Amino acid sequence: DGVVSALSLRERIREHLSVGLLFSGCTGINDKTLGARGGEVIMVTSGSGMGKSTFVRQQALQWGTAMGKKVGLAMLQESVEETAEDLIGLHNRVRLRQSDSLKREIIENGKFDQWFDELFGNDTFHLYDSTDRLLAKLAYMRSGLGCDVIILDHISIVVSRKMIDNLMTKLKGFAKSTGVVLVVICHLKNPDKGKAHEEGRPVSITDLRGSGALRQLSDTIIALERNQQGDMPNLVLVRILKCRFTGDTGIAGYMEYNKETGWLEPSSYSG
Amino acid sequence: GVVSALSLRERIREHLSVGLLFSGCTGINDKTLGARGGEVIMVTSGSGMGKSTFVRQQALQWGTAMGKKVGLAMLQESVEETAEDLIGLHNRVRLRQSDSLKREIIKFDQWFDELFGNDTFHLYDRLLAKLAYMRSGLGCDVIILDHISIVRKMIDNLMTKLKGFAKSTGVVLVVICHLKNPDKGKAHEEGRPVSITDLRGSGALRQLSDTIIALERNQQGDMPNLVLVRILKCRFTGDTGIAGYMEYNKETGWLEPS
Amino acid sequence: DGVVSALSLRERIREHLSSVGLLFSGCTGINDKTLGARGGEVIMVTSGSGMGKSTFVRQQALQWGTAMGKKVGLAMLQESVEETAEDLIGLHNRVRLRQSDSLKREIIENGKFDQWFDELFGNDTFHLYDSETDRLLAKLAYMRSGLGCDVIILDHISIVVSASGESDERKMIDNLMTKLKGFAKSTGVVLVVICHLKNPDKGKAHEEGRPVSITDLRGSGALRQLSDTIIALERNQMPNLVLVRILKCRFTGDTGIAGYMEYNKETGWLEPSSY
Amino acid sequence: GVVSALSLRERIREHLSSSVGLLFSGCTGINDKTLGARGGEVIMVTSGSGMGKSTFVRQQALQWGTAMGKKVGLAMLQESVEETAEDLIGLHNRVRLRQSDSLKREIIENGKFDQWFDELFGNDTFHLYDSTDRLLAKLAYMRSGLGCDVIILDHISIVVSDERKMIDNLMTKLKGFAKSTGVVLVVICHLKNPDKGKAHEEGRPVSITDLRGSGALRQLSDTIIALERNQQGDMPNLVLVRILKCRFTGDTGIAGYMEYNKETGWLEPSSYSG
Amino acid sequence: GVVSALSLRERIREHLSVGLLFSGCTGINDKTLGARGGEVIMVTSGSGMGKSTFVRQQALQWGTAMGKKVGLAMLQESVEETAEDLIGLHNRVRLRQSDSLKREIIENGKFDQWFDELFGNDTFHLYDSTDRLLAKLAYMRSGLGCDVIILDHISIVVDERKMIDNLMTKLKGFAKSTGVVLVVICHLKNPDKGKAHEEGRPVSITDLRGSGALRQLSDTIIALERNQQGDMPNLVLVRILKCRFTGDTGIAGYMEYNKETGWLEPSSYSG
Amino acid sequence: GVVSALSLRERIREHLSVGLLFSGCTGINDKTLGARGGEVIMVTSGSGMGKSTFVRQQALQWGTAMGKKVGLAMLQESVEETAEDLIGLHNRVRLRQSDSLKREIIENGKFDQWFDELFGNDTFHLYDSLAKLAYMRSGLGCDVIILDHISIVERKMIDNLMTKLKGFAKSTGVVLVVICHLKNPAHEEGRPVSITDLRGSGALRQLSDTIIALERNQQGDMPNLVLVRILKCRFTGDTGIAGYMEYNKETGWLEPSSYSG
DNA sequence: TTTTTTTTTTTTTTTT
Ligand SMILES: Cc1cn([C@H]2C[C@H](O)[C@@H](COP(=O)(O)OP(=O)(O)OP(=O)(O)O)O2)c(=O)[nH]c1=O
Ligand SMILES: Cc1cn([C@H]2C[C@H](O)[C@@H](COP(=O)(O)OP(=O)(O)OP(=O)(O)O)O2)c(=O)[nH]c1=O
Ligand SMILES: Cc1cn([C@H]2C[C@H](O)[C@@H](COP(=O)(O)OP(=O)(O)OP(=O)(O)O)O2)c(=O)[nH]c1=O
Ligand SMILES: Cc1cn([C@H]2C[C@H](O)[C@@H](COP(=O)(O)OP(=O)(O)OP(=O)(O)O)O2)c(=O)[nH]c1=O
Ligand SMILES: Cc1cn([C@H]2C[C@H](O)[C@@H](COP(=O)(O)OP(=O)(O)OP(=O)(O)O)O2)c(=O)[nH]c1=O
Ligand SMILES: [Mg+2]
Ligand SMILES: [Mg+2]
Ligand SMILES: [Mg+2]
Ligand SMILES: [Mg+2]
Ligand SMILES: [Mg+2]
Repeated sequence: DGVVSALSLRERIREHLSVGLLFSGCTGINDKTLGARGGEVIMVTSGSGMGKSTFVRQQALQWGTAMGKKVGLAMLQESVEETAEDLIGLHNRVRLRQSDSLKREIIENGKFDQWFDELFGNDTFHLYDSTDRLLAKLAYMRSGLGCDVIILDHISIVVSRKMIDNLMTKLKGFAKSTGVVLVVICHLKNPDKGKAHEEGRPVSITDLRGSGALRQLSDTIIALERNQQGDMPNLVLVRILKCRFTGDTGIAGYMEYNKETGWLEPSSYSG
Repeated sequence: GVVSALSLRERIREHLSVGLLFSGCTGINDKTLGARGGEVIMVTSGSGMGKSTFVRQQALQWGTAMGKKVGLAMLQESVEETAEDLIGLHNRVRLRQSDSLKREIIKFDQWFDELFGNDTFHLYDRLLAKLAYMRSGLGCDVIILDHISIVRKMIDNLMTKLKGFAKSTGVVLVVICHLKNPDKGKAHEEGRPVSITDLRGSGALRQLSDTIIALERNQQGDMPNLVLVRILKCRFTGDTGIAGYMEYNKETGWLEPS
Repeated sequence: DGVVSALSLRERIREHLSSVGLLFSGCTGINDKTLGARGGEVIMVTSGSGMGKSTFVRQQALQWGTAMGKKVGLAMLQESVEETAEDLIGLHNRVRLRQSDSLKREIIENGKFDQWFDELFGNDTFHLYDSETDRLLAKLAYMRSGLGCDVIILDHISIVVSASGESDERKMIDNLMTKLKGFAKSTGVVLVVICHLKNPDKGKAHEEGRPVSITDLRGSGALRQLSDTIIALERNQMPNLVLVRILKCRFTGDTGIAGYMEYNKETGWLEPSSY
Repeated sequence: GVVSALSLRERIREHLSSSVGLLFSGCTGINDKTLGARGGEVIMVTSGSGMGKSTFVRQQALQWGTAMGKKVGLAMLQESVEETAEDLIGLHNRVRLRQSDSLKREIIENGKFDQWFDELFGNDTFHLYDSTDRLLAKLAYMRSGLGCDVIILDHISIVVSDERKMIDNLMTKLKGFAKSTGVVLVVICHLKNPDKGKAHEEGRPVSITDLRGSGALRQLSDTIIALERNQQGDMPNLVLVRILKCRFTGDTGIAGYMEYNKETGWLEPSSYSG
Repeated sequence: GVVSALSLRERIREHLSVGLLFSGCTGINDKTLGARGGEVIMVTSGSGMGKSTFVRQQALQWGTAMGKKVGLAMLQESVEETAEDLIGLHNRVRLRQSDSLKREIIENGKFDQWFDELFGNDTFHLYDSTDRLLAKLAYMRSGLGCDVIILDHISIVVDERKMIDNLMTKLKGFAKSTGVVLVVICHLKNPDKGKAHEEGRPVSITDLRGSGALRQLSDTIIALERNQQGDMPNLVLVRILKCRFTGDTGIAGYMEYNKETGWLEPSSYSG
Repeated sequence: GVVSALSLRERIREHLSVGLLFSGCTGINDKTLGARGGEVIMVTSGSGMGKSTFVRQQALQWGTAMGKKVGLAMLQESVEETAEDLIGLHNRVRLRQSDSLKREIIENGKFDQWFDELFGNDTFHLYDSLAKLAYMRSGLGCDVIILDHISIVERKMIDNLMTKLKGFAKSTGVVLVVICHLKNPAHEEGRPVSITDLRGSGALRQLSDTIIALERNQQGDMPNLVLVRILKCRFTGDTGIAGYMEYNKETGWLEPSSYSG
């Protein structure tokens, strides 16, 4: 029997309480959800063309340089060279992959190796090269590397309803046991009336494909909106949908994109 | 049954002129008349409506004012977290969010032993054998089971087993499950009224229970701290519908009516 | 184990950012925003019915098989191999060969047929295809591996999701699309996809100049999530002034109205307009 | 099976001098921007409920059967076999046969019925079907077995009776039966209910997405012809022909006008200008 | 069984060797030419405008005056009510609206004077209350050998769009190649703006509620209109909406309702 | 299942062996003349405009005054509440609205002076609030059955319910009076309700043999003035105004009036 | 053989 009375728990609470990881850009988030904590499963939601991976790659950068924590990326959507070059271009403030005038410049100038060890000289970042296999690799990332942040790029091609229920229960048990700060990306569904999500429609908590337990086992959900064919396609609206630790949800802040650099930077906007 | 008018003279005379009670929005036990022995109680709402917080408040008010043994089954979190939340709820402090106070109080043992000087509560980290042990060797009068979605026919057999166990013992039992995904319109998190159809797994959950309580609030709205409570079923009374209103009282954490 | 650390990955990046392009034709704004087609992308071209979603594709296939020397493969499933190989001859020779009976017999008589056939198909560049979703991908691999095609065009994806009998069609489109994207990322071939648009709810039709949204892709929601460029064509039947909409650019961020084209009922080329 | 385009020197040649259109009747504005009807060319005809589809297609079947020598097979599902046969006889002899018991009793006693019958069905040009995968099997029995040049189907809404997947599979099968076989295939479908305003039978101009059953009917059809008239208005015999889709040429819009004959049943090209 | 045109040399000659005339108004018979074997006739109006009474009158006229066997399937009311209505409306009275007159006809033995004169030559068949309907109608048309089959209030028989569509397809297939006039009664949906169908709204063809299969499979469509709130609640208007044999639609004529004998007579009111 | 006309030799005479009247306003029996077996009477007004005030009054005048075995199936409340509603309505007092009178009537022995005069001869029946309404007719024998508040009792369900209740009325010899409501707009100011102001679907008016609408202008000059309008009558055809009735606030009753309108 | 969850396409039924 593993039943424990309330009296014989005095030390286990006293040792227990002896904020967490903050966000970068849209500074109303950590003002609202008080940042991520060890043992949380986070969902990032938008449509295609909104820049979910662009948002999460900045968080991968800022939690590996300023915080020094062991950050493990899981780019199931793309290759490791593309995300490595995007990290180099984001840290070095100048857009790398989306320009050809500089790709041949910085390789013959000799400062490629200068930019490489400036950000990968530590043992911080760990990439993944493309269910049971993925979870065994995450267990190796947790044991054999000591990762503190794990980012998972795309969950829909992980499924070739119950296969998402089993996956989300297994991921929640993994984050409960190991206590790793986890970010998991999923997409939105197709609405049947009115505008789509990509033209400035506010996203409700229903809009989760595949199954319905994506909102039942995750600890917080961040959504991003932006009128794509609009008067400005740069201003994003960030919306907290759920928070089990604080509870306060809604519209948090507003960011612009800064097309030369690529940094999601906060913008003042009354309404 | 078909009601005739032959043997119904002395019953109607009773119509002109309970057990454990519920705390907060007091038209619960004014309407369904509290908790009774041998019942199976369901509190089902949307994801994030405060099911666990409401049953945590009721587990507080059924263990101190009544003194009865309270056996929890919090298979969603750990035993220290729900204990810190109960200590902060008794001490009127949002504990697990106030980071400076957590190291300021460590009077910590003073607030611990004040509410745990008895052997009242019994937490938990097969499961029916554990519940039978909590019922026989410990004298529990309230048993709460928070998560049952991972614990059709695989849920129906478990519900038959729980209903037979409750009828055989005679203990107050509260079991929590979630709601299904609505198809058209808004969701339950934006003010949609919950019907008895919306229960995941199967349909025996409404046929083998005794009362169902639902909560609805506008989570993406102006007031995310104003629920509406709805009784959906009560085999003893029958009075269903709107019960009351609770605001969360952010500073403290007590669901208080207004 | 494939958990490659970020420090021991320099050389690969050394052979990555030195060794892109392959510009479109007919319009300039398509090459400004999307910056051409790349090895390993999926470019999707959408329209209504009879709106010219194959004419722009063949006008792009002629420029990418002759003016740049790339080997091009055509999985055309609407049209047989006898018509789409006959439209290209008159297009390069700037006429409408299929829509005219006189010019057909004129190039029969004087012997100009062999001259026009050898000027176009004198180089081993265009590899066609004629017409169950399992053998099509094997034929695409047979085109890419041995023959070595750079731009492969999958015309009319709706036939392999409709003639294939499935109870649930959404998972069929999702699984076909993710296996196709996996093939395109594995072999690194430029891939063009043609799909249709569904029935709208009310109002105008897409064949009457309705401004198309990204959510109107017919069949599933897996079409817009695993494509890298979405380009839409919109006219009003001036039944020849078509506008082009970049609905989703993964690589860059410039989306919106790209440009304007004009179709020629004398030659068959999509010239750019000026408005 | 993949092929290389340098082995195609003998087949593109053979296709180049093989392909000959069948000219429409009733309006010459149809033949100018469609150039007729070819092998492997699914032609859709639609109108409102009872607005003149079967009369038009039966006249087209008469003109393609007795004036151009083309063997024609029909699959009429609305009516009986003897009814459409007597309708063809009465329309070829320029009378109104079935709508008059007096002429039907008149021609059966003086023996001119056999004279009207042998001049049509002497050469054995028409073939009929006696009332869905067995349907295409019998159509291939008609085509590959006998050898008619134009196959007409009517009233496809019986054949599909989740309707959308069924009619999508049916439209793909009919397109595959038309293409790469060598037959013209004529298909008739209906319209759905409108949202607001006036009805399709009261003179509303029909759009392309009004084809009831799916939107998979307008993506696999080559030529789409829509007939529309006002049966309650001042001119209830002035049909308007609207070409909605044309894969071969691309010109869409109003072809012209046709005027139906209240006595002989021959809708003929009128000269009304709006 | 692909049959060529040569094999109909003897069949067409047998097919050349008949419209059943409508009663109540001769304006219907001029632009319909009656009804042949395999001729689906849809009869509609608003709610309570006399769809059952007009079809009951035609069931009377086609049975006792022309010798054609009529098989009714009245589902609005039961068997005894429509039998009393047929007897009272052949004897030109209002039978059910007079308690003393129902009681008198058994005291003087004249009940068999009105039963024998009508129901003796087997010229009628009834039906008491979807594939259990057609299986009995086929027995009504095969073994019994009736000539006009009548179906009342089709909404009892019926997502109710595929159901009414397959029903109308089965009824059309049962009518064709059998040789029977299949009278079918349907209804009309709600109006949207202005006045209602019970106040005399000019009905359109697309108001046949349930599907579009009620206006695309019927050979003849007859609609009735009556302003029961205006000046004359005894003057109905008859509108032919579809005729696949002749091709004339519009106002067929006016019929005057008589509030004494239960009959409606041909009226001569002009607009 | 096929019924010829030869086997109706005596069975039409079997139908010759009668309607059931109405009360309160005499304009109802003038143009409807009652209700036999197989008749459905839809009675409606706005949601809370006094449907049950007239329905239970007719059920009272049919049960204790004309001997007909009235059975209600009130599904808003249980057995005891509507039984005490029948008692307090028959004894002309506002029962469930004042604690003083309910306090005063329980002790002075005027309770069991009221049970044997109404509920003693087992006519009134109720439901334990398909397989039950057949036993309510066969074993019990009650005929005039009322079902209320169909919004708890949105197109397929109401059509299937109305079709099964239509089939329950037919071939039984039973009078099933069903109550429904109106769609939202103002209906509380005397707005003329046509037959199109139903809600749910249009399948209600297709099977309802008789349709009765109730109007009242509770916001004008005299709020206690109501009106009854027949909308659909399949037995006669005469539909329209029954007359005027006046309501009373202190006793809870209504009287037929003849105001000049 | 009997249930539950979930995604995308077309046709008719109703409302502030
Ligand atoms: C946030 C943002 C991104 N962008 C551009 C920059 C990048 O080129 C691109 C980033 O979007 P992606 O991150 O590539 O798209 P996604 O991950 O959200 O969607 P999916 O996985 O389904 O394909 O969008 C803008 O133009 N404006 C913006 O505000
Ligand atoms: C009711 C309410 C709760 N909250 C907080 C309290 C909790 O921390 C959180 C929601 O209550 P929880 O009880 O934690 O939600 P849950 O247990 O039902 O979630 P799950 O379905 O995954 O089991 O939000 C508010 O902030 N405002 C409110 O009005
Ligand atoms: C775009 C365009 C096409 N056309 C003509 C030329 C094209 O050959 C003809 C249609 O040919 P397609 O380009 O093949 O038509 P489509 O691809 O849009 O339709 P489907 O999906 O059925 O294949 O339209 C014009 O006349 N003007 C125009 O602007
Ligand atoms: C077009 C037209 C038809 N008519 C009449 C006479 C024709 O025989 C009749 C058309 O009969 P059909 O052509 O057989 O009917 P349809 O194809 O339009 O529709 P459906 O089969 O679905 O019912 O309409 C005219 O009188 N004038 C006209 O201009
Ligand atoms: C025909 C007609 C009937 N009436 C009266 C007497 C009829 O019995 C009554 C109509 O009853 P029904 O004929 O039964 O009404 P209905 O069949 O058109 O519609 P539903 O079955 O949906 O109710 O109205 C008139 O007042 N004027 C008339 O012109
Ligand atoms: Mg992405
Ligand atoms: Mg919980
Ligand atoms: Mg095309
Ligand atoms: Mg026809
Ligand atoms: Mg009727």
